[PDB]
Amino acid sequence: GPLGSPLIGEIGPETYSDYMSAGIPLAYIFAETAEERKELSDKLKPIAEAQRGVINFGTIDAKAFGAHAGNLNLKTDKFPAFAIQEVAKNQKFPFDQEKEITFEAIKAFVDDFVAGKIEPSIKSEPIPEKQEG
Repeated sequence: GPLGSPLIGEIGPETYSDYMSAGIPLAYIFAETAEERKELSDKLKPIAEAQRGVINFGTIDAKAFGAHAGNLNLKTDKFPAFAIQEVAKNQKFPFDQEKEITFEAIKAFVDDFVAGKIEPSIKSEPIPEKQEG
């Protein structure tokens, strides 16, 4: 059957819902780059192999479905945008689009995320005047 999707693969209209139904955080690798896409995802292969049962690693086209990068946070204005969507916390722990996606960079990031060090970079969550109780 079509069950048991490649947890590290490409995110598309079929697969995104599965990663979202997995219950575990989804690492959205938006990439408008078709050339270095291979390299980008190639560093992503081992770093995600390390977390192949805990994070959904999906590479998504940032040119066709790139709008989604900032439906979660990013400005969609720059080079591949690595965005970690929480399927549990609904949070979005995304990486810079203007930094560098390497093996180490992403590894360190996802590591620092899953450990609990990465925090919501923005996300409008207002602090209103509350009362005593």
